[PDB]
Amino acid sequence: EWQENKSWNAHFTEHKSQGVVVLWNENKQQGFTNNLKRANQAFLPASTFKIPNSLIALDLGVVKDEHQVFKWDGQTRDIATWNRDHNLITAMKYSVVPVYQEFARQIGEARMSKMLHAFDYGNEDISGNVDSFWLDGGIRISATEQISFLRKLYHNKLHVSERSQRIVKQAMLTEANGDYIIRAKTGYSTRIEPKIGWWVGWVELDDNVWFFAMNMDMPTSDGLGLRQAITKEVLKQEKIIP
Ligand SMILES: COC(=O)c1cccc(-c2cccc(C(=O)O)c2)c1
Ligand SMILES: [Cl-]
Repeated sequence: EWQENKSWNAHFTEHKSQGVVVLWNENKQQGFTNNLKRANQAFLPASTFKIPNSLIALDLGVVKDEHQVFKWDGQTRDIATWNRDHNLITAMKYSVVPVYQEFARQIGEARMSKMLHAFDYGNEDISGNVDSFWLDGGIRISATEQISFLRKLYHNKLHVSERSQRIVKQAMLTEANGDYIIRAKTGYSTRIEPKIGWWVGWVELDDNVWFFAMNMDMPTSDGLGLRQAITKEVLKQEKIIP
């Protein structure tokens, strides 16, 4: 069911980095990873949490639809793309933390906790501040657990409406061409050691879907582009994308 391919490690070592890629072949129900241990080690989800957060906000009516505008609060922050109005689509695209912090405050501890348990999401533990627990609280999730959660979302099997799941999958759209579609979400965890980057999602092909989840050590922001670059090299090696 699970195969370890330590040859993908070359994609990490060649960039003086360390990390794990996990792939799941939906048709064959088989998984692949370069590091079985790290594939099951639990990290802060950071901005990958915007997937479950969006689902909960939509299903409770905190977010009406993907067009609703969340006005900039007028506080200048150091990420320029955050200093503007956003909707669900652009807030996901630019990982606009302060928009999602307000979502969480309106969701509230009790409903957030129940929903993450219903999703079987990670360790389901929201201990910490309700508006930051996915950045510096007690919640943790592994790469294999990300795959399990994403598979439910793909099949509309999460315990929220089909509409909520369709909207979030639209907002996850990252890349599309004549060969594949990628729906995914990046993450960047810096407040608790070890600092890591995430990329989780899936690749839609004509006749199959490949789910993926990767994390990697991220001592500085200089390496953030390696999250996608390393993942795609693995996909290319396995002949999933040209
Ligand atoms: C080039 O990006 C930076 O330098 C930088 C610095 C500080 C923070 C972030 C950030 C914040 C949240 C999510 C992400 C991300 O990618 O998933 C990235 C980006
Ligand atoms: Cl779409």
